[PDB]
Amino acid sequence: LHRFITERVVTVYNLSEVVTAYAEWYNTNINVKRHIALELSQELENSVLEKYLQWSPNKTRILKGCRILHKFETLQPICEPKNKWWEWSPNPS
Amino acid sequence: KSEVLNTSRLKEMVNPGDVTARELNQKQESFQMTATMVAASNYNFIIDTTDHGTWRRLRHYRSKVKFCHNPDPSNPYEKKEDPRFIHEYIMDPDCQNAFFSILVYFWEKLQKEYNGQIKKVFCPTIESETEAYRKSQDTLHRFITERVVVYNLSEVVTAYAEWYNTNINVKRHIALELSQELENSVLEKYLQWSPNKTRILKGCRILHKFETLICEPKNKWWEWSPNPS
Ligand SMILES: Nc1ncnc2c1ncn2[C@@H]1O[C@H](COP(=O)(O)OP(=O)(O)NP(=O)(O)O)[C@@H](O)[C@H]1O
Repeated sequence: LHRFITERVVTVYNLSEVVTAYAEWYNTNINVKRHIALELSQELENSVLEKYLQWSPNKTRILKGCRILHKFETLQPICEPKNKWWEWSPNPS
Repeated sequence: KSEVLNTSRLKEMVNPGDVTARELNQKQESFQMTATMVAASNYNFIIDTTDHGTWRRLRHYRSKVKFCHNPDPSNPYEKKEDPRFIHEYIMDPDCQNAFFSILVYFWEKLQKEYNGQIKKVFCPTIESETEAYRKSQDTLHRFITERVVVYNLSEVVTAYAEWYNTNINVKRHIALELSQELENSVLEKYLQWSPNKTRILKGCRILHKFETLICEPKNKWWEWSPNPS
């Protein structure tokens, strides 16, 4: 999740397209797996998105600062003992 | 992760019903089942039902604490975790005896106060957070409030299916039940009865991207508090 965050993102873009984008990114970058969008919302609130956190008129806590990407668009904004280590060394060891 | 309950294997369990299960090849005596049930998780419980039969034998609550070894102050919902409640404090006989005493005392209190009826006892935090969860987990209302403010009915069910998969998760639905719940939902001011013998709605908008329109004890809460408690 954080790899996708600080790999593809640097309007509010809603959130369904966001979850689908993360799903396809994970399928391509990592493995083909289905993600339940509610979970992705919870970890998105848990991830670094509070600065982008916003609200929608349809009663939807929404995001901001969104950078869309679907192709090659790129960025588009200690020590050692003498001879006895088993001697346990001093208290710091 | 979060899983759905599918409303099977639940009402039967919630109700104390005797059952001649087990002994598939043979036959195990019908045994009466009577056990208090508790379900907790770090994730969400997906529910898929609307019948009064369901949503009536259920109770919901949400915790408001968290224990950690770095107890940052200024947050009342955070305390220094004790890495000792688990590795010990369980095998000690005396603590178990004390807990058993607490349980028997509470059962005696319940029996002498509410005559054994757990439904009659009143908790405002409960039966309010529960109906708050009821306001959720009912995705049809969310779809209606998100996408619609005659288009027939196949379009409606397909729109609900695509919305659900996108908003929640790719899941399969049946058009008939969705329609009947639509006449069971807040659509009757729009829903009508066409002369072509096809129940349809009216004033239907299909949005695509953005189309606009109590008390505290002295020091002993186990004193049962006053009668309202
Ligand atoms: N009232 C309390 N005072 C102090 N420590 C507590 C208290 N209640 C719980 N703890 C500690 O906080 C932790 C409770 O977390 P807990 O819910 O058991 O974790 P979990 O996610 O369920 N799985 P696990 O971390 O293995 O226990 C344990 O380490 C307890 O010892």
